[PDB]
Amino acid sequence: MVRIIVKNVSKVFKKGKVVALDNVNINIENGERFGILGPSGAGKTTFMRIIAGLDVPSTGELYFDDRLVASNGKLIVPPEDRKIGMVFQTWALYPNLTAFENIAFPLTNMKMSKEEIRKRVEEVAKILDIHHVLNHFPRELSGGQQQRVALARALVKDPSLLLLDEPFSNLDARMRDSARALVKEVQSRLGVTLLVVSHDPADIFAIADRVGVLVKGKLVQVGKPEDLYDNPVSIQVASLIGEINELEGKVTNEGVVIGSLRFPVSVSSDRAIIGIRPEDVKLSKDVIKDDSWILVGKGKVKVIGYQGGLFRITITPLDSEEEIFTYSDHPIHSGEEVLVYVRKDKIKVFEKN
Ligand SMILES: Nc1ncnc2c1ncn2[C@@H]1O[C@H](COP(=O)(O)OP(=O)(O)O)[C@@H](O)[C@H]1O
Ligand SMILES: [Mg+2]
Repeated sequence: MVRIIVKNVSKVFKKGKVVALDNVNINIENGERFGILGPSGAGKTTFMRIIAGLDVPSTGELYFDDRLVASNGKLIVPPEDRKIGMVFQTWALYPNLTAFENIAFPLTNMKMSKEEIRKRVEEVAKILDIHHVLNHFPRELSGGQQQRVALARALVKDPSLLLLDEPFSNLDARMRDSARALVKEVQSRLGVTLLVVSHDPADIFAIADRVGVLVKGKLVQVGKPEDLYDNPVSIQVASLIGEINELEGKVTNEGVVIGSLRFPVSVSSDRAIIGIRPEDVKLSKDVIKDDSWILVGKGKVKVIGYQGGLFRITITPLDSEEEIFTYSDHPIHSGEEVLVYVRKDKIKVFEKN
């Protein structure tokens, strides 16, 4: 319901010594599910606080649709005036207030009569399917119900934008699938623009249609999840977005040499970083007569693992310590020599520092 325009936004702390956000540019579309992925300290929370209006850019500007809301250290439209709902990592329900009371809290100063408050609370409660537990205290609620109450609370003032800062922390994994699914359902039910930030790539593929990767204050790449996955701008982005084998090698006329392996790609540097995802590796004791797979050389199985019903096979090239792992339905025992194949169009390559 609202477009978020971030133009050259920077944010400094410690009187300038720390640059938490550096020249961030991004246009989030109205009604879009947008995600930001980045390691601890990347500046995710700082970013979300600026969007919320709890902080302002040191330099640069922020627009909601065509409305300027903050500019170069100045707050133009305060948080209470932005039509935003928030669930932050530190979020907590007031333990001594019922579910009703928690959801109603934000309406305290909204000039609504008792009946208008009740109606609004019950309406959102129904949407989140917790109308029947409105009289419960948070301790009487399941983990799933607690999140539903927090969401209802964030949505009670009918916002155009919902902000989630690493919300799926209190959950495990069965609960994580459900919580993610709930976020998407609610976004569809209301049409809100959605921004979720996390250090967990699972949260991103699960919820966001477009994602920005944040590293040390810099937004290094923006695109659809699959675009970041297949065409990462760096080896660091490549591994942040998913599992990958990282290999260092020498660039030569034949390609990037790594022990007994030779990758048919190149960079304009002395050495290169090779990135190859597990699904893009295939091991075989015989030559594979299949054009979609490319032989890179001989390898040797170093160790095998088992998890999630699959075997994790780790090899090294001959005359190298570099590791390459991949998953398979069948095991190959350690010490065995094998042929290593890769999906050539899937080899990722970067100049080395
Ligand atoms: N109010 C603060 N005072 C000083 N430094 C801060 C403050 N808030 C954030 N920072 C610093 O800015 C950087 C980014 O912080 P943050 O946005 O919280 O990262 P993230 O949420 O991605 O883990 C960190 O180095 C952090 O220490
Ligand atoms: Mg944070």
